[PDB]
Amino acid sequence: SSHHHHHHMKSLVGVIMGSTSDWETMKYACDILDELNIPYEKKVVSAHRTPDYMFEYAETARERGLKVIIAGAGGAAHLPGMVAAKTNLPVIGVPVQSKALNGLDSLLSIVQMPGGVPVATVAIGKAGSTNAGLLAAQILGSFHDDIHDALELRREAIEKDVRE
Amino acid sequence: KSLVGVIMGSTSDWETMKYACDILDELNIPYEKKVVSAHRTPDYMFEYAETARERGLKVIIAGAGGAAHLPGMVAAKTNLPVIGVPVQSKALNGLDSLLSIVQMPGGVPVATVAIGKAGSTNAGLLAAQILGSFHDDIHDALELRREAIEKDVRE
Amino acid sequence: KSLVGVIMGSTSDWETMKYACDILDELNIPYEKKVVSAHRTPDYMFEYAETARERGLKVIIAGAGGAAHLPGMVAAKTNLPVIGVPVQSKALNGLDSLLSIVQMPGGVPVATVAIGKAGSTNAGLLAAQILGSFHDDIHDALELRREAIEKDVRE
Amino acid sequence: KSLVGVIMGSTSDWETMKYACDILDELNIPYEKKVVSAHRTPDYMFEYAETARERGLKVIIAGAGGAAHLPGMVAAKTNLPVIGVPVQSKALNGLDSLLSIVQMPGGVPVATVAIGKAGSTNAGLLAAQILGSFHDDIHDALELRREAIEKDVREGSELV
Amino acid sequence: KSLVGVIMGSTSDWETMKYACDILDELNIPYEKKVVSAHRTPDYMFEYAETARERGLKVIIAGAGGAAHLPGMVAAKTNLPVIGVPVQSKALNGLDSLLSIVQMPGGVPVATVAIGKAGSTNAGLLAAQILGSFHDDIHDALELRREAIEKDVREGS
Amino acid sequence: KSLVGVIMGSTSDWETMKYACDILDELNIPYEKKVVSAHRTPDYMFEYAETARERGLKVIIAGAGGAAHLPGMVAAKTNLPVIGVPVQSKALNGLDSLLSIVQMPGGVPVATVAIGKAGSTNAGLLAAQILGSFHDDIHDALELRREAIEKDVRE
Amino acid sequence: KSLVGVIMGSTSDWETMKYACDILDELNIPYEKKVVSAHRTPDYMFEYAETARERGLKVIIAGAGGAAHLPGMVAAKTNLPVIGVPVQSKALNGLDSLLSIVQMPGGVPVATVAIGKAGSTNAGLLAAQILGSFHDDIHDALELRREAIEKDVREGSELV
Amino acid sequence: SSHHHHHHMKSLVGVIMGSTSDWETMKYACDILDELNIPYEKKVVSAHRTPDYMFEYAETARERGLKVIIAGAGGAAHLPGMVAAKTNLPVIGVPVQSKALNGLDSLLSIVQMPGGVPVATVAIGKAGSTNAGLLAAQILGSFHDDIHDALELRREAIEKDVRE
Repeated sequence: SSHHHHHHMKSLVGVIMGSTSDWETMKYACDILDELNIPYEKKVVSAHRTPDYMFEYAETARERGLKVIIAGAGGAAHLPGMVAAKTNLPVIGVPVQSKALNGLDSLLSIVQMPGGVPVATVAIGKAGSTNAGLLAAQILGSFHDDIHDALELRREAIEKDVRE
Repeated sequence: KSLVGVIMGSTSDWETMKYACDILDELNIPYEKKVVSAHRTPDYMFEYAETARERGLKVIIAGAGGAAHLPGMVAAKTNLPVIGVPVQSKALNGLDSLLSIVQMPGGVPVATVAIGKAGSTNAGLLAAQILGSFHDDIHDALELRREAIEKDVRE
Repeated sequence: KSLVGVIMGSTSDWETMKYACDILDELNIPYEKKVVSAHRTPDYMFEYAETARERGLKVIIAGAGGAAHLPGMVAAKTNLPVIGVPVQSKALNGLDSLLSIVQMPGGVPVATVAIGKAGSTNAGLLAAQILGSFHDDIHDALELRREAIEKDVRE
Repeated sequence: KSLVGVIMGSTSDWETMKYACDILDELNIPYEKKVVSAHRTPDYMFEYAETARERGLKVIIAGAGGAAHLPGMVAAKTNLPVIGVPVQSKALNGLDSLLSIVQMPGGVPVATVAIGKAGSTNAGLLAAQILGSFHDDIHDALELRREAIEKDVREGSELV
Repeated sequence: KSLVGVIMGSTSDWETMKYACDILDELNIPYEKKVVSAHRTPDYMFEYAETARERGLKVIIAGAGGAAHLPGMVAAKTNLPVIGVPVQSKALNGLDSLLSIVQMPGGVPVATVAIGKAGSTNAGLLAAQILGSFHDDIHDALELRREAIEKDVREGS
Repeated sequence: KSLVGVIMGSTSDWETMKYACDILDELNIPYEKKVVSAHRTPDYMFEYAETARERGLKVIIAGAGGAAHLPGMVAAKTNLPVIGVPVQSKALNGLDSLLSIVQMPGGVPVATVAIGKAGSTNAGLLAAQILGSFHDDIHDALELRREAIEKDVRE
Repeated sequence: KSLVGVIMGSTSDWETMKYACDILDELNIPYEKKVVSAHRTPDYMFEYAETARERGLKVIIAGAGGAAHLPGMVAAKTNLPVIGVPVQSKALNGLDSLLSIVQMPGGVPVATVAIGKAGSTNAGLLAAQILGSFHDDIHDALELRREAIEKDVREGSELV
Repeated sequence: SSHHHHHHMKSLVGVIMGSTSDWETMKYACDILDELNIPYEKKVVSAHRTPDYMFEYAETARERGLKVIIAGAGGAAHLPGMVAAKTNLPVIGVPVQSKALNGLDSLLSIVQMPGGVPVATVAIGKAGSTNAGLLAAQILGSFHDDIHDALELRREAIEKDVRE
C-alpha cells in the first residue's frame, strides 16, 4: 500500500547503513522514529560496495523531502562523511561497534571530518543509534513545535520514572 | 533575534570557538556568544539551557575540553539540538574531550564534531544546515559556498 | 544520620556500586544509596548535591559510565569530597568513563578510583579514610582490616 | 605543624606540584613539601608514609610520572587519604602516569586527579575539602572561593 | 604516459606526498600528481578513479589525513591497486588517518603504509614493486637501490 | 606454478589466513600456503623470501599477530610486493599486530590491510589487483565480482 | 637451592605465572614460588627483595596486573635482574599492567615481557638466558629446545 | 690501538640500532657502560636495511664473547626481536620514541614477543636506554660480584643525594 496521497506519511528521515548486519544497531534509531510517529525510510547503502548508489541516494535526498539522514557504519566508516559531502542536509553518523577495535576506528573515521563537511556524530553502538533518532527529531522540532513538545513530554516521563 | 547560541566553559576556549562564529557571520545567521561553564557556573549553565527555547534559539553550539561536560549537560536541559565541539586538551590532545562529549547515553544526544578548529568550523556549518533544512535561503547559501570551494580545489 | 551518599546514574550501575556499600556496612559507616542521573534527572542531581551538606553528608561516592558526568557535576555543586567510580562501559571498557571523571578542571576536584568493581570497593575504603581522619575508631578499624589481610596473604 | 604533606618523585615534578601548594597557602592550611622517590629512595618513602600520621598529617598529596608508583605505595603504607597527581610524562603525555595511579587494586585506594597542573591545583582543593569535612572554617572558605570564581566568570567581559 | 597517479585531499598534504614523488622520479617511473578531495570534490574524485585504468594508470597512491576517506573511496571505484598514505593529523598524530584508511571492509582493499613521510617514501617504492612484478627492469633497479643502501648502512660508522 | 605465496607465523593463524586463499581459489589464481615463522624459523623465513622471485612468485601475503614481524622481515628480503595481514591478538585485539606491520621504515614497504578476517579477504583481492595490473583477464574478473556484489547489495 | 624467585600478588595470578615455572621445571633450574603483594604486603615485599641476593637468588620474575607495582618496587630494592610479567587485566587488557611495569625511570630497570601467558613463558626463558649466558649446560639446553621447535614448525605445519 | 691482548677489554655488551638517528637515544646505555667500566661495542645494524648483516651479528655474538645485546629501534621495531630469534643470549630492547605515535608502536613491536623468544623490554626513550645499560650490568653482575657491588654503591650514592 502506497502513501503518495498523504504528505504527512512521506519520509522525513533516511536511515541507511553499509550492511545488513548493521541493522542490529540501526534498528534503535528507527524505534525512536516509530515512537514519535516520524515517517522514515531504511535502506542498505554501502559507501564501498555500492558507491554510485550512495552518491545517488545523497544527491536526491532533498528533492525527495528528506530533512535528515542517519547513517551507520563501522571500521573504516566512510558512509556518513561521503553522504555529507554530497548533500547539505544535516547528516548524523552512528559509529557501529566493530569487532577488533570496538568502534574506535568507527568513531574516528566519522567524527574527524574536515572543515566544510560536518557530520553530527553520536555514541558508539546502540545508545548512539537511539540518540540519532532523537537528534533527527530535535532537528525537525526546530521548525515543528508539535515534535518539540513531544520530545519534552517524553523526557519528562523518563525523569519521573527514574527519580521515583 | 539570535537563532544560534555559541557557548564555552572558559575564555581560553574562544580560540577554538571563534571559527564557528565566523561561519555564522559569513552566512548572515544571527547568534550570541557567551562563556558558560559547566563546572564553574553550573547554575547559570542550567538557566541558559532551560531558557534557550523561550528566548528564540534554535540550536546551541557548545565547546569544552578535558572532562568536557558542557555540551551534554546543556543537552540534558533542552531539546534544542546541541552541537559539541571537543577542544584540544594539553595532555591528551582532545581524546578526553571527544569521549566526554560523544559517548552520551540514550535519551540525550549531542551532535559531536571534530576535535579542534575543524570541528568548530563544522559546528557553525552544521547549525546552518539544521536551520537550512527548512529555510531555503540558508540552504542555498550553503550550496553556493560548497560549490565555490569545489571549483577552487578542482581547478 | 547517613554520613556517606552513594549515587549512580542508572540501576544497572548498582552491580558495580554495591561493592562500595559492602565496605561501608563492614565498617559500620551509615550511608544512603540512590539512583541520581546527570542526564535523565539533571535538576534532581543538583538538588541532591546542593543539600548534601545540610542533610549531614560528609562524602559522596558517585558511579557512572560512558560520558560519565555525574561525579563532576555533583562536585561542581558541593564542597564535600566527591569520589568518582568509572563504571566499565560496553564498547570502550571504561576508558571513556575514566577520562570523563578524572580530567576535571582546576576548581572542581573529583577523587577518582579504578575502573569497575575494584574502584567501587576502593571508593568505600577512601570514604572511610576521609571519615577516619577525624574519627579514630574508623581509622583503627581500617588499620586492623589491612593488618588482617596482610597476615592472610603472607601466611 | 603540617596537616598536609606534599611529596613528589623528582625535583622536576615541582613545576607541577607547586600548584597544590599555592592552594594550601591561599587557604592558610599548614603543609610540608619534600622530594620522596619510590624508586630511588624506597626505604625513605616507606618511612615517610608509615610516620605521616604520628607526625600530625591528615592528607598526603603525591605527584609522579611514568611508572608512577609513589602514590600507590605510600597508600599501601598509611590509612591517611592519599591523593595522586599524574605528572605529564614526555612520551605518553601522562597516560602511563594516570593508569599507574588510578588503577589501584581493592584495599588500597588512591584518590586520583587530572593529569598535570589542573590536577595539582585540584589536589590542593581536595585536601582542603577532606579537612573541611571537619573544619567548618575551611569548608566555608572553599564555598566563598568558588562563589567568587562563579561571579567573575558569569559577569566576565563579553567575547570579542 | 603516467603509470602511477599520486593524489591527495589538500595542498597541505603535499609536504608529505612529495616523498612518494621523489622515489618515482628517482626510479624514472612516469606519474601525475593532483589534488583530489573526497570531501570537497567528491564527483571529481569518482571521475578520477573511474577513468584511471582507461587513462593507462597501473597504480594509485592516495594520501589523506584525519577522517581519511580518499584512498578507500578511490579503491571502491577502481580495481587498480590503491596505496593509502596516512597523513599525520594535528590532534591525533595520524591515528585517525591510519584507522580510517587501513580498516577497509572485505571487497575493497587499500594497501596501507606508515603514517607520514616514511609511509610516503614507501608508497613510491610499493608502486614501483607492483610495476616490478611485471617489469624486470624496475625490479632489478629496486634490487640495486636496496643493495647500495645496505652497503652504505653496513659500512658507515 | 604458484603466482602468490600465502604465509603465516603459526598454524593458529590459518583460521584468519584461509580467507585470502578462498579468494585466490575463487579467482583461479595459483598459490601456495605455508607456515613460516619469523621468530621460530627465522632462517627458513629468509630462505623463503630470498627465493620467492626465482620460484616464480609475484606477490606474497603474510599474516602475523602480536609482535608481528613476518611481513616486514619478508619485505626486507625480497622486492616482490608483500601484503601484511594483522591477525587479531588476544589482549590487544590486533592493535599490536597492526602497528608492528604498518609502521615500516622508508625503504621497506609492507602493503597493510585490516585487522582480521576482512583484511585476509582483502589481501587475496589486493594480490589479484596487483596481478590484474598486468593480467587483463584477472582485472576483468575482479570487475565482474564487484559488479555482482553491487547488484546484490543494492537490490 | 633456588637461583630464580617467581613472585606474584595473588594466588589467582598463578593462572598466568604457572608458565614461567613450567619453563624452569623443564630446564631443571631450581626456583621458589611465592605470593608477594606490593599493596597487600608491602613490608614483606621489601624484605623478600632486600634479602634475595644474600639468599642466593640470581634473578627475580614478578607478575602483576592493573597498577602493577610489584616488579618495579622489587627492582628498587635489589640489583638482581628483575623480570616483569604484565598480567592481563579485566577492563584494560593489560595495557595498564604494561605501562606501569615497563616505563621505569633511569636507575631502576625492569626487564618487561609480553602481556599474559606468552610473557610468563618468556620470563622463564629469559631467566634461563641470564643464567645461561655464563652457564653452558643451560645455554645448551635452550639451544636444543629452540632447535626442536624450529624443526617441528618447519617440517610439520601442513595446511588444510 | 687494538686490545686482543687484553681479555678484560674485549666486548661483553653489544649496543646496536637501526639508524644513526637512534644514537641520540642509545648513547645513554653506552654512558652507563663507560661509567661501570664494562667493555662494549656500538654499531648501526638495521633489521630492515641490513637484514643479512643483522643475522650475522646475532649468530656470531656468543662466540665473540658477548654476554648481552642491547638493541634500540622505533616504529615497526623488529631489531630486538629478530636478534633474539637468532641467539639465546639475553636481548634487551629499547623502544625509541617515534615521531607520530611517540614510541607506542615501538613499545608494542618489541614487548609483545611470542613464547619462545623473549626480549627484555625497557622504557620508551632515554630512560629506557639508561636502564638497558644498567640491566646489562645487572646480568653480568649475576656472575661477577664486583659489578654487582658497583651497582649497589652507585644506587646508594643516588639514594643519599635524593633523600638529602
